[PDB]
Amino acid sequence: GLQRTLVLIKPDAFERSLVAEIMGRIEKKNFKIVSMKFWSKAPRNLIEQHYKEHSEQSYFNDNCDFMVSGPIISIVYEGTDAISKIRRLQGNILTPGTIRGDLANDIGENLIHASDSEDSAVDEISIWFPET
Amino acid sequence: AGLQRTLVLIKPDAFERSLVAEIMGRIEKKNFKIVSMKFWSKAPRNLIEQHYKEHSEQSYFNDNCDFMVSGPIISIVYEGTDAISKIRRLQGNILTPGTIRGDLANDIGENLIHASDSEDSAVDEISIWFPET
Amino acid sequence: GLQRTLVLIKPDAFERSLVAEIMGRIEKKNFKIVSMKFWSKAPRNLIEQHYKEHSEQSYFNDNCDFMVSGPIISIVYEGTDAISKIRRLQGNILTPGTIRGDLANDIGENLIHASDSEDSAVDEISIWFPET
Amino acid sequence: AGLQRTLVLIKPDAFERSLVAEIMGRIEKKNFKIVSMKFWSKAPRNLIEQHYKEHSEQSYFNDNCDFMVSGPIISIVYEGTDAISKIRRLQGNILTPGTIRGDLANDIGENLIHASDSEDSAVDEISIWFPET
Amino acid sequence: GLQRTLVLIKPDAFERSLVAEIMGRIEKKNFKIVSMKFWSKAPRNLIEQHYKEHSEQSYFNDNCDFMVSGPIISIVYEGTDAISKIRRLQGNILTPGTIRGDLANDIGENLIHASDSEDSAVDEISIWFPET
Amino acid sequence: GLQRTLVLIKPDAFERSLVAEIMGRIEKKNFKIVSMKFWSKAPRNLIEQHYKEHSEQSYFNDNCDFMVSGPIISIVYEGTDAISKIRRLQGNILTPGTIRGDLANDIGENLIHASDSEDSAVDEISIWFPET
Ligand SMILES: Cc1cn([C@H]2C[C@H](O)[C@@H](COP(=O)(O)OP(=O)(O)O)O2)c(=O)[nH]c1=O
Ligand SMILES: Cc1cn([C@H]2C[C@H](O)[C@@H](COP(=O)(O)OP(=O)(O)O)O2)c(=O)[nH]c1=O
Ligand SMILES: Cc1cn([C@H]2C[C@H](O)[C@@H](COP(=O)(O)OP(=O)(O)O)O2)c(=O)[nH]c1=O
Ligand SMILES: Cc1cn([C@H]2C[C@H](O)[C@@H](COP(=O)(O)OP(=O)(O)O)O2)c(=O)[nH]c1=O
Ligand SMILES: Cc1cn([C@H]2C[C@H](O)[C@@H](COP(=O)(O)OP(=O)(O)O)O2)c(=O)[nH]c1=O
Ligand SMILES: Cc1cn([C@H]2C[C@H](O)[C@@H](COP(=O)(O)OP(=O)(O)O)O2)c(=O)[nH]c1=O
Ligand SMILES: [Mg+2]
Ligand SMILES: [Mg+2]
Ligand SMILES: [Mg+2]
Ligand SMILES: [Mg+2]
Ligand SMILES: [Mg+2]
Ligand SMILES: [Mg+2]
Repeated sequence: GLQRTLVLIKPDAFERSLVAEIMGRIEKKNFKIVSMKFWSKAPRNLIEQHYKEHSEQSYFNDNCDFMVSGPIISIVYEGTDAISKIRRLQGNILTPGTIRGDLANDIGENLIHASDSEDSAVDEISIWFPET
Repeated sequence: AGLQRTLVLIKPDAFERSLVAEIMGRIEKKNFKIVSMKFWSKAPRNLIEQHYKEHSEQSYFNDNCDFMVSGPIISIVYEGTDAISKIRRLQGNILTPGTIRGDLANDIGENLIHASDSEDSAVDEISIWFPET
Repeated sequence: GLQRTLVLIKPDAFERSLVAEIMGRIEKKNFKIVSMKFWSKAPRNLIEQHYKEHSEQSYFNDNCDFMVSGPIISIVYEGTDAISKIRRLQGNILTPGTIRGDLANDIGENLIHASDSEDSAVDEISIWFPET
Repeated sequence: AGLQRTLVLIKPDAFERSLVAEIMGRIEKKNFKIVSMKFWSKAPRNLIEQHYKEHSEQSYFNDNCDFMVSGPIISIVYEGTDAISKIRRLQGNILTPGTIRGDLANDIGENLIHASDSEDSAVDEISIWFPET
Repeated sequence: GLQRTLVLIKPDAFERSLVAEIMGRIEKKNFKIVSMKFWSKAPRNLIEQHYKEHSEQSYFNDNCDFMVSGPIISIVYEGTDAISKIRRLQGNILTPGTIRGDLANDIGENLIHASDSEDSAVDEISIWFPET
Repeated sequence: GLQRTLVLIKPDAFERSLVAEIMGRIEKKNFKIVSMKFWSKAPRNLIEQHYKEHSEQSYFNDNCDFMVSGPIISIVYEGTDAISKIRRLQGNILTPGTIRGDLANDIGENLIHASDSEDSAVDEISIWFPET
């Protein structure tokens, strides 16, 4: 049955004009935009919240700084097994066929974020879309 | 210099046929930047009727509004050199291959996309869709 | 309202692996396959009939020979204004954006045929699809 | 040498979503040749039930046949080095990006495409769809 | 008849990762690569030569600076009607379907140069590949 | 860290018009072209060198003949983790998502060579671009 998951199109996707490329990959796998906001600049604490479970990490600040270094889009996708399948679609820069595997080559600038659990999903959605 | 802003509507037939990223991608490939964007799961029939005010006396006016509310739409303010005209050309018409409608659309009504056609209608449409100015 | 038109994917489309490329262009413009046959080799008189209005032309024989020099696909597409709009989609090798304009560069090997009138349409369909 | 032939079905969800050329194109890009092709506007429920005989005792068997008759299908015999296995991998599954199903499908039932999985089921399926042998 | 033409993939193509995209359009139109040269920065002399006609124009200096502001690729293409077809393929920033039509939006940063005439083709080929 | 790697676009890429397609995949993964050479026919010496490890293998002669049976392009790519990422991008004819995975189907005619190691990368770059 349906799930929703949260996707962030990161600022590097704007710098490299891969926004539509990334969104189309999730679009062609038959997922739907239930919700979506463009942020010319995401307010920092939104980003910090979104990555709060990373607050103790070596990279936490640099990543938030990067995540704030350009536009981003937050999308709520709905579809069967959305969370897992979009996560897979995201992939990683070592796995060709996925978004990062095909278009990304950095440990921070990797184009996209996607929720990895029902709970991070539910959580991340409330962050970028509080009004529900 | 020539930096304009124009209003694009991704129409509901775009979503129905999963052509949304395809349409935006053509605009993205031509080097235009999203300045603002709003996803509407269903647009208020009010905003549609405003957007299309100049057509209020046309035979197609209500069928079209019906359609513009049949599904999601995305309103996008695009910015870049000579944006209005260039994006208007990118929209094209169902008769000219090479354009969005030319390649992708085949109806007088369900034509995937709207683009402002003048500095005047742009400023105004940007107004209708993003009241925050 | 609907029209049907007849499309031939020519043998050069098989040699150059542009079959799906061509069919997708007509597919993305929202036309439907109502009918379709693959011919590993089209019988010559089918080809000759199809081009019968060209029988007096300088190129008539060479073209039939070429049209017989590989597989072809005959498709009946249905859609609003099918005949005219697919014709346009076909285009010519001087008009970028069209099939020939983007992928073809010869006066004979031009990838695709599409009916240019309601009558040639009706006719060409009966040829490649007699069983109706 | 390794020249095999395999049977591909473009399923009806492919037509519904206008992904037919996309699917065939992936097979075309990998250098496989169409040996035969049949457009069915609606497949005889008989041929579907034969094609899926090995599944006759499965919970999904009838839902699936219902679906395989819900729209057009195209049956294609593809030929090329190591075709069965290679095209089977090209089909993949809805879990593996990079493949047809991986990139394009998201259902246990509506998965765009069928490919033979063995020399045995190939010869047989080629038989079911092209009796002319 | 069969001609050869000179294409320059300009540095914005590299900036925007459009090199393959550009070459791909010419490739798919069935034009062959006859020779080619990667230039991480083109000798300013060469650009000045290449754009000699333009030495009196306002945009001349600006253009040279840009033509040298990043890598370029110089390609010699061969094929039927190559000069004018590849010119058409190049197009302009107003009309979609073309390289510039689809991908460019500047009067100066326009991705690709293609010779526009029999003479200029000879001239330009000699500049970039003086070995013929 | 940042490496350089040697890619060869093999003659079947040219036969099948896949050059841009291949380069495009590497381009979109964000790898830069550091230098490049078009070869209408590669000197057989060069191929023999390039495939030196393989001098004892059954397929060695067959391969040399093919590697010389049409044009090739030799490219030096630079980028983070370039050798192994571009190797992954090259892939194999079994697993889709890769260049070979999506576009190739022969044990010998497989479109692209990419260096597989730090050493072979140095070696191969020296063969094709001995000027460094
Ligand atoms: C591990 C890591 C992550 N990041 C950034 C990019 C990651 O997408 C994000 C969270 O890291 P992580 O959860 O490891 O990646 P993923 O998004 O695949 O779950 O933080 C860095 O900037 N540097 C790093 O070293
Ligand atoms: C002319 C026409 C327009 N429409 C709708 C679709 C158009 O996008 C919208 C405005 O019409 P118009 O200004 O003619 O189209 P464009 O979007 O090219 O400016 O009205 C119809 O539904 N039926 C019609 O006959
Ligand atoms: C004019 C011409 C056509 N042909 C072939 C290719 C054409 O598609 C077909 C019919 O010619 P024509 O009707 O002129 O082209 P179209 O298909 O655009 O109507 O015959 C040649 O082989 N040589 C020629 O000189
Ligand atoms: C397992 C399964 C299959 N099917 C349908 C879709 C499959 O293409 C077909 C055969 O099943 P299966 O052999 O599992 O799939 P594949 O096509 O990968 O061999 O049956 C369902 O409708 N529901 C199901 O739960
Ligand atoms: C007209 C013009 C050209 N240019 C640059 C871009 C052009 O590709 C180049 C030569 O001009 P031109 O020959 O007009 O361009 P093309 O014939 O390639 O369309 O100089 C400018 O930078 N500014 C200008 O105003
Ligand atoms: C194994 C093998 C390789 N080759 C060719 C294709 C290979 O790209 C090349 C070198 O073999 P190999 O190093 O196995 O290929 P790669 O490491 O690039 O996958 O020789 C054959 O022609 N026949 C064969 O049986
Ligand atoms: Mg994580
Ligand atoms: Mg208007
Ligand atoms: Mg004609
Ligand atoms: Mg099975
Ligand atoms: Mg000029
Ligand atoms: Mg090796």
